Amino acid sequence: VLSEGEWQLVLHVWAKVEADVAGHGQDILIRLFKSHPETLEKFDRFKHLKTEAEMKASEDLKKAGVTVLTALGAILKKKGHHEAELKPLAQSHATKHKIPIKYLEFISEAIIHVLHSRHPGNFGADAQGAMNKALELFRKDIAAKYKELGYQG
Ligand code: HEM
Repeated sequence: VLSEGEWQLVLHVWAKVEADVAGHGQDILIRLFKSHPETLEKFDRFKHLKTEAEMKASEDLKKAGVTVLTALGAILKKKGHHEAELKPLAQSHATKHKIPIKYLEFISEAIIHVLHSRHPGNFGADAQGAMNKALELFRKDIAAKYKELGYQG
């Protein structure tokens, strides 16, 4: 369970993301797909993209980035009270997309990498620790829902 002070470090860096969610989403998805190319195979719409240049030019990838960060933003703003937000996400990601918890770990690593690069003003050691705690809480609660839904993850 996070402290309020931990949540405030999460939400202070998220406010900087929100200056340009589309730009942050492009950097995070590109870092994910470069670090773990197997994750790109889950995306029928743009799994054909071969290069970072193609990824940066993809309007569909930019929309995916906005969607992921907006949904995660809504979850973080609940400060752990995210049961309602996680239900539909768990069901789609378990049953339709088939996203293992390992891949949620990979995108968490991508988010931390991009925030550390972009936001040294709001992403010092304490803030990164708070964000890791919030993302570990998210993955713990998703993993519990995957199990309820019948997915090994
Ligand atoms: C912070 C983690 C994540 C959040 C908040 C998130 C949220 C979403 C949302 C809101 C959607 C659209 C509605 C839906 O289908 O449920 C979506 C779609 C999807 N997500 Fe995620 N997601 C996350 C992580 C992942 C990861 C790591 C992958 C794959 C490696 C993944 C694969 C997909 C796919 C394949 C779609 C459908 C995209 C399409 O049809 O073009 N998601 N996700």
